[PDB]
Amino acid sequence: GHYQAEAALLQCTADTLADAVLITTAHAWQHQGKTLFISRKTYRIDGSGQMAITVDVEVASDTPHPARIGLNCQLAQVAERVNWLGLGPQENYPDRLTAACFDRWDLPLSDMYTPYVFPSENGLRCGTRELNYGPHQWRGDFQFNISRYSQQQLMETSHRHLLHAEEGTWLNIDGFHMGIGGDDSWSPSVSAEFQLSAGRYHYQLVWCQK
Amino acid sequence: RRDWENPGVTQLNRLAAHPPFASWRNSEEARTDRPSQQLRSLNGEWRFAWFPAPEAVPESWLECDLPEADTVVVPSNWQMHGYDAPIYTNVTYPITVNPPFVPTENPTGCYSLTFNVDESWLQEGQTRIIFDGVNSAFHLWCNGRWVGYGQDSRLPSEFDLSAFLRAGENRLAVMVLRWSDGSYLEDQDMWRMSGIFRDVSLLHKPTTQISDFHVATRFNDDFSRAVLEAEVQMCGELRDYLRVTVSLWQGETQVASGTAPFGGEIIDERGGYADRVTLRLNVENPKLWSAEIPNLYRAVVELHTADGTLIEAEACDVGFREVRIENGLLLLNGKPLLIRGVNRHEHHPLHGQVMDEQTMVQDILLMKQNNFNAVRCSHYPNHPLWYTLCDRYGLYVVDEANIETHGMVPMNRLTDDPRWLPAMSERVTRMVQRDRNHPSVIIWSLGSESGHGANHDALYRWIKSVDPSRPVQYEGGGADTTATDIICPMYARVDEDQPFPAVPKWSIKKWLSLPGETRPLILCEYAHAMGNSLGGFAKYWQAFRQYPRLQGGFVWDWVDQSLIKYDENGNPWSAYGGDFGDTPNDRQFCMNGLVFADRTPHPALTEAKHQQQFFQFRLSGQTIEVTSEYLFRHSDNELLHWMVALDGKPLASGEVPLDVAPQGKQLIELPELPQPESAGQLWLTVRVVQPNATAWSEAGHISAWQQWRLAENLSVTLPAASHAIPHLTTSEMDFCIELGNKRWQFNRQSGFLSQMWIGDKKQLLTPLRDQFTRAPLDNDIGVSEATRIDPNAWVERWKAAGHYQAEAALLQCTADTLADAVLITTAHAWQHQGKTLFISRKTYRIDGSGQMAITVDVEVASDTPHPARIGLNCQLAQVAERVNWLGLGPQENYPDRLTAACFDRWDLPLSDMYTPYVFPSENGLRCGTRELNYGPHQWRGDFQFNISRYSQQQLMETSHRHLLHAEEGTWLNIDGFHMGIGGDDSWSPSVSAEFQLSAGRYHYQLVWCQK
Ligand SMILES: OC[C@@H]1[C@H](O)[C@H](O)[C@@H](O)c2nnnn21
Ligand SMILES: [Mg+2]
Ligand SMILES: [Mg+2]
Ligand code: NA
Ligand code: NA
Repeated sequence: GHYQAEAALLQCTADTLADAVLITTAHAWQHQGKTLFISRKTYRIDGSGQMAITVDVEVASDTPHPARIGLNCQLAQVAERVNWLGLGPQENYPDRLTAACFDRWDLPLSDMYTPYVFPSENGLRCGTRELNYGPHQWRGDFQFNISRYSQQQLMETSHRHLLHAEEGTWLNIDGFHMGIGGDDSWSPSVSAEFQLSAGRYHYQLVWCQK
Repeated sequence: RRDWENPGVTQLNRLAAHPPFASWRNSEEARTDRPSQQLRSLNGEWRFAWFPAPEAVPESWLECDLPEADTVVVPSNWQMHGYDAPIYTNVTYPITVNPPFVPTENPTGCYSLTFNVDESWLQEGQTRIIFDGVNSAFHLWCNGRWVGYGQDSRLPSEFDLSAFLRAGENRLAVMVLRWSDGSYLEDQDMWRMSGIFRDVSLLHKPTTQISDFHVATRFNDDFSRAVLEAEVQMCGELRDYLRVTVSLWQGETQVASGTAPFGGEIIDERGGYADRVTLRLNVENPKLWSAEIPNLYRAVVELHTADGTLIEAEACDVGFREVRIENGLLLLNGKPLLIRGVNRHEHHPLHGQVMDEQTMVQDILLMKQNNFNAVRCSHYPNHPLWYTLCDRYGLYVVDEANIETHGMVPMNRLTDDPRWLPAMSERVTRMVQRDRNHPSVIIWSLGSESGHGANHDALYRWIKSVDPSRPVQYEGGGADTTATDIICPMYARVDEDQPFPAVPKWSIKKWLSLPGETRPLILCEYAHAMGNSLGGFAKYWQAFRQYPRLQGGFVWDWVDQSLIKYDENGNPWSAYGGDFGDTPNDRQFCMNGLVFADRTPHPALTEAKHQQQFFQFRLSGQTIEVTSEYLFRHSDNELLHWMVALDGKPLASGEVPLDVAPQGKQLIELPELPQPESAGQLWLTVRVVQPNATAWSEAGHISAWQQWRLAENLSVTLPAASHAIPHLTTSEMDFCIELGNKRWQFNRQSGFLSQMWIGDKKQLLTPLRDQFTRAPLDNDIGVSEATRIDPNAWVERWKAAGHYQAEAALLQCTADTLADAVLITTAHAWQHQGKTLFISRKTYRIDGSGQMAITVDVEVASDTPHPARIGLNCQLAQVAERVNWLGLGPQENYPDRLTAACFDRWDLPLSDMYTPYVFPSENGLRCGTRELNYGPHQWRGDFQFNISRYSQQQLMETSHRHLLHAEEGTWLNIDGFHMGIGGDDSWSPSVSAEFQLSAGRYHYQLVWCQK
């Protein structure tokens, strides 16, 4: 029920600090009264205007390990370039990132999308410490992709040529991402060390407008 | 003549070696293995006097006793009585390297004994004396006259005394030299002792006698039919009326018998052996011998006259088993063995190297109960009873020649020298000549750590030629030379290659498939069990299991070679190298055991027991699939015991008998498990139990166990909104958080929780601070010393980068008041010579319910040696009697050594949370702990911890356990992450990459409350 699971709100508080406001949330994702994922966050916005996101996810031991643990959102902005400090320049995933080098990379947006004839998840870059898009900047230690196509659209489209640019830009930021397999394409082939099975996962982001 | 400095003379007038004799004069006695009148022990009180060299022995000592001499027990090592210091040395010879010479100052032991000999023993027949072991060489006198000389301190020297003894009163004089040319061949890694340390006896044989006998068993294709073959040899005057009968009994039934006159078959142009006979008996459906079922038969060899009159009878146990290598596998009775072995030195903490029945029985039961099935005699032939015991209890033995020349440069200097061939050959040939009849001996070994030389090649072939029933192995000169049937490396890693020039240690999985290689691989020494070790043990056993030609190994080693010393109060403490004045020495390197000298198990032993299980399990749906790794036995004394528990609390249990064929499967369906309501993780635990006592275990003995995570219901129900709200008190010095009676002090200048209060009772003695180090284990130290630094060992990389000299520099301390809690945010940087090693960013969150939530986020500089741990520590004032925890236990367990541990609720006395490693190090950690309870305190999270009355600093600074003092209060280390412990070897880094803390950024969270 990973595709069907809906967030239930457990907690949502606000506090005023000396130099910041702190928002504290907690969600459960459930399916048939089974809890799959719990997501405990904090958001810390201070006088500098930086948003310090902290995410703490729990994953039921008996659910099949997730494909990723991350945040997504559709940005209004449509910028021409993408600029990041991390593994690149090409698409790279956890079990396929030896070819990529760590450096400051600047590409056009269309280079962040891989035109696989059969549409799927694509264009992830790993080991990213800084991501720049238009006015936005995310800092931390994550994996991300950024394209004009939602995961939903990719999932529902059987051919690349039938895909259409969505209004705004879809950003996928992941603390963690499952490996991609390949040993074959007819049985589970993602090796154990690239499966998201730790049970509890942590990642922290900082979102500013520089 | 100085025979002890001449390797061409290894004995004078010594009698031919042969298997165990008893010279029974009664068939039944021989059959039932009763004591024999013709075998008298001379063990007991002797007269001994020490000397500094032989030239200092007064010539009167041959003739009559020395008044200065003391009365001491024999056997013994005279080092254990205090006459000189036992020397511990590993590689470097205890003497100057100058072959064949020894030091002029040669500690000489003078043994004498006045004793009776009966009239009937001299009127006719032969009377010999037997010294089962004498270290390292000796001359023998009897009633003043000289008898002979003998070397090789691990095989029995025998001399014919017939013409020396007189009726009634007799006197032996045995001058024993500590050092001889033999000592060049005796460079094993152990204490270097001496004296008459094995049995002494008198054997009376008739003039016409059985002088030797060999037993062999050949089989058909399926082992339903067998021929036993006994060659019997004699000394004395041959006679046309002489006869031999070889009779095979199983228990009390006689299964087969053969009688024949002497006169062998024609062997060449000159005829045959007139003084020999071979008896061939058929045996249908023989009960086959194995470590699984040691079915023994009994062979009686009767020398007697045609008319019926018995002259004498000898006997041995016979196990029907075949040992061969075929298509690259070591088979026993057609089945490919999996060796769960161990090396075992002959060692006792009090008696030195003197062996006894009780200790050997002890060792075997311990080994067997811990799922061992094979032993290697490192590095010498054992006390003779040891083989009788392995024959009967069932252990596969590797019999090793008493040859080791580790100290030489190069290692094969003597073993490649033809002038050393003679000395070496006697050390091999006499081993085979003594031990070839024991079913437990499955493999002969040519010795240890003596490089590779043509002498090895010659002897290897010798064995193959004389005894083709057993494979031959030898490690030296690369572990895969032309002198070994089995690739038997020492400390070869599972995945990692170690490509040393000339003599590389390849990864065992790669080693097998090198171009042209076809033999089986069984490690002669692996998983160095020195102190807190055996990390990475699971990797070997997974590898053994997957690879058919990886057939196991022998762990190093069984028992710590620590000796007993006493302080001023007569209190006993365990001692190692250098503790006797002995120098140069290799300090703690003698204690590599899975057990302490007194046979107390190290935490490492249980890891072995688990990994070496004979039953393998998988879980699919709710089906348990039990797989038997037994080769011959059915699971005829086992029943499976499962239970399902939610965070410690038992929900359901069952009991199903086991009925698996060797190599077979059994499917077991768990009933519908009643799905519980409340949050937490369900855990299934199976364990295999033996309902009945056996020769080796008590009733109810657990032989195997495993766990799986079943369902988990994550926790989704908010904690009920607090009644009260904590109060902050600001101060230029402190932040003080109060709530009810409870108080929390955060020193604003250090940045740590300095003190906690319950009413007016102090909790903390030292404040709660991060810790990124541990007290170096042996595998952390390696071979690094004060005078010889090895910059590559873990302890030294940590030292040089300042991990131990690092001081916390406060970056940030702030307090904030929330709706229902107080929030402290702290930040620290640890530095050294201006290099930031670690950054620690924490938050403490104290709510109305009186629960404190710590959030730790550590950074580690990529270029600093990966830290030994990432955690928190403090000294609690409280000292309680118990420790209660929800996590892996019950015994000590580390990340790369936690497979044997089970998740459950564990209650133990505080004392059991400390492990008395003789050299103290970081110890007692338990992993995957979700809840810890100490007195009033409770910590929750997902962490590792250890808890004791010794600080990390004390354990670090103290050399022996007996010098540790309990400190005020209780020290607690709570690790978010802990480095592995290594142990593939103990002389280079051995912590596998996946167990080093290299992530860079680490996260853990705690909840601290007083329940
Ligand atoms: O416990 C030290 C061990 C032990 O002496 C072994 O017999 C030998 O293979 C060795 N080589 N280097 N260190 N060792
Ligand atoms: Mg000699
Ligand atoms: Mg050695
Ligand atoms: Na194997
Ligand atoms: Na050793």
